[PDB]
Amino acid sequence: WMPAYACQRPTPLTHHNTGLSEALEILAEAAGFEGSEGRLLTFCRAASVLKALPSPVTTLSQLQGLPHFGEHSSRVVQELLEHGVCEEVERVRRSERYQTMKLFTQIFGVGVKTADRWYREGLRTLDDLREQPQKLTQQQKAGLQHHQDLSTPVLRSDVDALQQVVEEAVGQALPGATVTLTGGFRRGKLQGHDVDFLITHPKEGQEAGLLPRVMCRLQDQGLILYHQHQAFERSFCIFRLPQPGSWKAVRVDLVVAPVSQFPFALLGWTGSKLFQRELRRFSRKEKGLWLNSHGLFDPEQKTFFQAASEEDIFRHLGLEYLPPEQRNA
DNA sequence: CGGCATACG
DNA sequence: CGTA
DNA sequence: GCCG
Ligand SMILES: Cc1cn([C@H]2C[C@H](O)[C@@H](COP(=O)(O)OP(=O)(O)OP(=O)(O)O)O2)c(=O)[nH]c1=O
Ligand SMILES: [Ca+2]
Ligand SMILES: [Ca+2]
Ligand code: NA
Repeated sequence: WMPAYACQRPTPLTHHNTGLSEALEILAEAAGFEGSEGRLLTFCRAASVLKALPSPVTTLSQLQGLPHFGEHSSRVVQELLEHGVCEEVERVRRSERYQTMKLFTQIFGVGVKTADRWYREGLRTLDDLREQPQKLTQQQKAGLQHHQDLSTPVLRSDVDALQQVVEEAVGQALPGATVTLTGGFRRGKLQGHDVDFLITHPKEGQEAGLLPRVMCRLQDQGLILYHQHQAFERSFCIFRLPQPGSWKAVRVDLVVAPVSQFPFALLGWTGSKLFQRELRRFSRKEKGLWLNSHGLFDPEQKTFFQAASEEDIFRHLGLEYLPPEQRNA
């Protein structure tokens, strides 16, 4: 009925169990703030199972036989179904630890480990961080200065203008190179935390050295508020996006892949994050193959699969094809 | 109980 | 350590 | 936290 890996089932962007999945994802996020990747994964997988169901869960017995629902996740759903709230979830939501770890980890340049250290040092607010700026990396200073803009969602309707400026820079850097929108927007999201572009060229090898040339040109056009190099193949930058009478900062990721690897990079960067983790787990644990954003490796034959398309990759792995809009695990 | 995705900057 |  |  319900397979155990998220890559084995369609997961649409919008579904019939939103409130239940959001509660489980709070517990997932809190598990992550405490360093328990295992508990985070189970809560995320349980949430994702609900996203794949064809109708709302209305009674506890509808969880019977679903994967990733044991005593804990089932108790969470039960309380939500009976009372409209789950005490554990609310306790997490209002905890000082959760709220502060959430605030700090949302800063670009701050991960769970840094946030945790700052929390143990007694820091609680962004103004706390701004008072001692000498303790911040350059990346964190930019994340902190731009935090307000970066906390507002990027709209799908912003994306086309941004893709056009990136295409112009890419075209000058390397005529014939292409720009593909990936990430959540390619899965159909109408808003997202950042924009993801995948760049390649139809002649294998021509893309080598491309990304510094692209970044230089965008920086010369005045469009880059931050990037790490202001050789590489991924750039995590903050872009100047036009707005009425002004502009806002937005996060934009650029990645370059050779065309031979483009299907693997397209698959990886289109996500969702849980979908890719589950796909790589399935590949390795069920098929004996090692998957990443560069390729698919058979460690017995010591050979890489060639792929001309995402469809090829699903077929290699023995999985029914899922379009990007059904990869919202 | 072991395992939990897999990279690059 | 950060990032995807 | 859950699966196998
Ligand atoms: C963060 C992250 C992303 N990815 C891949 C899959 C993600 O869909 C893709 C883009 O990363 P994100 O931009 O972080 O996620 P997103 O585009 O799906 O969500 P949003 O709309 O909020 O911006 O990169 C991983 O494979 N592993 C990770 O840890
Ligand atoms: Ca994104
Ligand atoms: Ca991104
Ligand atoms: Na962060």
